[PDB]
Amino acid sequence: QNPQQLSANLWAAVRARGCQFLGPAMQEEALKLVLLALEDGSALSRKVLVLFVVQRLEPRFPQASKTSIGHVVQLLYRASCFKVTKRDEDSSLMQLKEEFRSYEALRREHDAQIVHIAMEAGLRISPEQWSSLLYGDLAHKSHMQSIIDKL
RNA sequence: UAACUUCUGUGAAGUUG
Repeated sequence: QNPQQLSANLWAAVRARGCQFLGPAMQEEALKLVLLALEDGSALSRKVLVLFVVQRLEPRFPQASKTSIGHVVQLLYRASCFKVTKRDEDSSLMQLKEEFRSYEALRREHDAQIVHIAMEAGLRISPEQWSSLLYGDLAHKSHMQSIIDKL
């Protein structure tokens, strides 16, 4: 496959899982807001986490909605980033696992989950293309290479 | 990379196009 087919097939696979990558700038800001809410160990319902993030992104990002931010939260959920507390007959509460309570750690797990989805879908994407896809530059090749090699 | 809505989702369904 050419780069364009790889990209389209990747986002199809991500979306098929109820997840979304919103673009490099917006995704970064969304993840920073998840941290802002959860880095201190607060236990939020999925609904309240999404509200926290959406409200802060809406001024800058017309893409921001409960739907689009929900997709980002789902990506982190699928990546096992949350300690989930079940409550009988009620909404579960979510905390960030202690190991993911910094941007570097959370972002790495996020990126690894998208690479994992690519692998699930049979897509072989170079570190160069990964850097472009997830960061909009070619400066994150070594980072993506590390993720690929640890997967 | 269809948008949105509901939902306790390693995910579902619905509305619109």
